[PDB]
Amino acid sequence: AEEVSNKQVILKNYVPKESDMEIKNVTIKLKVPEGSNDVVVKNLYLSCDPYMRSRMRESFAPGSPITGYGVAKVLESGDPKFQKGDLVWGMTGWEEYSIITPTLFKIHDKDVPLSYYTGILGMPGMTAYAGFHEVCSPKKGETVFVSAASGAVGQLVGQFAKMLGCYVVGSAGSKEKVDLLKSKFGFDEAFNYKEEQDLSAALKRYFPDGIDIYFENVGGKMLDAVLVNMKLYGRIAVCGMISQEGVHNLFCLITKRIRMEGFLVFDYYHLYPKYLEMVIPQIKAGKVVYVEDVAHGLESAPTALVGLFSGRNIGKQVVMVSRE
Amino acid sequence: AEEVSNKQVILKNYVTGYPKESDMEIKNVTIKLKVPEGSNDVVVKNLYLSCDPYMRSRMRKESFAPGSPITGYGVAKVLESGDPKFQKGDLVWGMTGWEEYSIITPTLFKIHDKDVPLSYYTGILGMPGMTAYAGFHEVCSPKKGETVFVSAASGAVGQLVGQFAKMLGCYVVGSAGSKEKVDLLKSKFGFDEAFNYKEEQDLSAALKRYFPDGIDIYFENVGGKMLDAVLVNMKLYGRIAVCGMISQYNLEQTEGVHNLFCLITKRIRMEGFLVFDYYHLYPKYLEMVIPQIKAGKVVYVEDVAHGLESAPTALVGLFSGRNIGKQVVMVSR
Ligand SMILES: NC(=O)c1ccc[n+]([C@@H]2O[C@H](COP(=O)([O-])OP(=O)(O)OC[C@H]3O[C@@H](n4cnc5c(N)ncnc54)[C@H](OP(=O)(O)O)[C@@H]3O)[C@@H](O)[C@H]2O)c1
Ligand SMILES: NC(=O)c1ccc[n+]([C@@H]2O[C@H](COP(=O)([O-])OP(=O)(O)OC[C@H]3O[C@@H](n4cnc5c(N)ncnc54)[C@H](OP(=O)(O)O)[C@@H]3O)[C@@H](O)[C@H]2O)c1
Repeated sequence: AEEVSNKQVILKNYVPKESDMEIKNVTIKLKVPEGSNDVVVKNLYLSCDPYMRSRMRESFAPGSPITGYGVAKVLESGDPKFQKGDLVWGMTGWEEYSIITPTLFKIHDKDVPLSYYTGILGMPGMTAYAGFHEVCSPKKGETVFVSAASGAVGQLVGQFAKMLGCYVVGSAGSKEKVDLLKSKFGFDEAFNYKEEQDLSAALKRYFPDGIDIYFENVGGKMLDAVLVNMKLYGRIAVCGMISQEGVHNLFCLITKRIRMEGFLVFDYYHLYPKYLEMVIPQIKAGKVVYVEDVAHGLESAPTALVGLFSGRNIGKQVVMVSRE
Repeated sequence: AEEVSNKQVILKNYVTGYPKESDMEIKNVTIKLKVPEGSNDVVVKNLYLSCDPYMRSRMRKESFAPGSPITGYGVAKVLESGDPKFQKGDLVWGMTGWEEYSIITPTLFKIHDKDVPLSYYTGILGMPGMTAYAGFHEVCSPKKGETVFVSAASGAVGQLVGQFAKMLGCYVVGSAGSKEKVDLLKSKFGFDEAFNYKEEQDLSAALKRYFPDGIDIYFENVGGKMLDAVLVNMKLYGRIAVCGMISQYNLEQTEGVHNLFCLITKRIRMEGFLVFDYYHLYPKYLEMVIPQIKAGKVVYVEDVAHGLESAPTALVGLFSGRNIGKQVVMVSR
């Protein structure tokens, strides 16, 4: 068996600063632990996902590696479904090499950048598809509002909506991102939420006849502003509330007969092949695009993870652990 | 044409905060009971009036007009009709005036079954019954064995929701605002458990005590702090049919709801509805429920105030829980 040096990002203590994490260098024997069905992988890309905050205080353990979604190459497998040389995405450790237990998706199309399987072709892409295509029941010509529209999930939701023939507006936190939403992603309109004194008035300006669908990533005052601007039988897919303050306008659910429904992407993984079958031709035809931020090396991962909760990422924040 | 005095309940003023009796007054006018020339109007004699909580919304500046009669659902007898669909002597329910006699422009529903109390067509056989039916059967997607919580559970809508859920084999708990209403929930309506929300130190602890495995379905009539207590107690894929939020109707600023994050962790569907959208189901409802009423399988409690002069008191009393069951005003006999 190969025995190799293995750099790891370790949680130093419960929580978010760089100094709450630590780089540790250990040795690993690259062998499937005896009698298990484990998979030994070399990690290529690691995703920085907002939900990781919840686990830093199902939680992570101080002294142990951070874990998250990544893209990896299989080195050894005790599981029939995976063999040496396979590329996979799934939960893995923040380290060069991980032993992953049976409790993980094989990658088949290598014609797109591999980092995409942390975003558009990974969990965030599946989240956008589940939330918009399944939860929202969208129809051509409907009006759609996306909060956190320039993030990994939101940038896809808006494009999926444009593909269906919807009118799409997005909210973002800077000029650079607002311009991106319109220039790159093809949103009909977008606005900087930080500049608006009255979010309700802002949405009225962009939606003179109201919002059919709100893809909710934010919550709070933004939700209150959406509620008063919804159309009859409007739908709200509750994906995240990254801002998280009391919500005051829920009476609008009755007068407008709104369905507001939360979901978790892992309930929808049985639809992943269907999602891929839709989105991969669209990527290859340049009809759906994706923007990510890629940091080089594990020694960059502490910086990359912290920077996520102030919107220092543009699209999905990724860490490249290794080239291949 | 018959010429008669017509007492009316007038809205005096738009209302802020809680309504009081003095926000309304009784006026007497003379009118003639005649259909205006070439119109398709119906002249009726009002028999029963519903007091419904949504009327509070209409007291703000759709809304009522100060100086004019209050309007709402009632049961009436047709006296003259410019509409071929309605004949003298017909009994109807639908929107009418808070007065002895009204002129209507025909949905007015024609009542065919009078082997049930006519006052039932303000409640169980009228708009509240239909709300309970559509809200629970359609919006909640209920299944046998599920756990169900109903707020304002002894009221016109809630007392029916709990019975409908029991009939389906659900475990059903209700909250209400007095010992008398709690006893009624358990002894008359067949709720499995019920509690007085005013005597609970912590509503989320109270609900945890009644729903140790969580709540599959919340039929929401109250909003406010109750909704926040429910959210933290919902089961996975739980559903909330948002019917009303009466705890908010008299506030000049609503209370903030803080626990919506639970919609994500628990994958909850929270959906508002208006009974107005479900009237195509009213025949099905009436055909199901009337035989159940006549067979004593579904039961009802209404509170009948007597005379138009009692109507302001009956309406205002909804907001302090003075009604026991569906609040009705008997106009005539
Ligand atoms: N339900 C599920 O299964 C599921 C799955 C994956 C993700 N999620 C959730 O979906 C949401 C978006 O995920 P993502 O991966 O697309 O995140 P992302 O790439 O970070 O986009 C999130 C963005 O939200 C904006 N934001 C941050 N703080 C804000 C605030 N206080 N007020 C308004 N906007 C703020 C930022 O962009 P600006 O520059 O525009 O401020 C931030 O970059 C997150 O809440 C995440 O937890 C849910
Ligand atoms: N969506 C629709 O189409 C539709 C149609 C009809 C009715 N509704 C709504 O459904 C709800 C129930 O209507 P209903 O006709 O059955 O009324 P109801 O329950 O017969 O009477 C109203 C009851 O509200 C409770 N209440 C009043 N103030 C409260 C407060 N601050 N906190 C908690 N409870 C309070 C009281 O009972 P306690 O003594 O138990 O406090 C009072 O008896 C109302 O919100 C109504 O607006 C909706």
